Amino acid sequence: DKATIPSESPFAAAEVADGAIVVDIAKMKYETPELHVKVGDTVTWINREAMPHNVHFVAGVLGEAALKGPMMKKEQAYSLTFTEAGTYDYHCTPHPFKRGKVVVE
Ligand SMILES: [Zn+2]
Ligand SMILES: [Zn+2]
Repeated sequence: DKATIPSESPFAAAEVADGAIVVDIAKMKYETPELHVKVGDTVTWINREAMPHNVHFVAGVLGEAALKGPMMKKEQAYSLTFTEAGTYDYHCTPHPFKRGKVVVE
């Protein structure tokens, strides 16, 4: 598997480290729809809207099974640590037309 999960459930945005790699979730888009990180980096998504959103990697992308992230409320965060190089597309489960990617290099 190509990513590990530091926290199975969403956590408070106030707990995200200074300097962290962050993708804000907005209504109309993940604010960084194509993010490049280094192998071993942790990416943190933070929901900035009241509408719940998540991140969802379909089966085959981070491994054999899908990785459907938990639904995040406003000012909640969720992190993934990417352990192999590759390009990993994801989307928001309830709003599947909103999509992003992480390029790990
Ligand atoms: Zn790059
Ligand atoms: Zn959404």
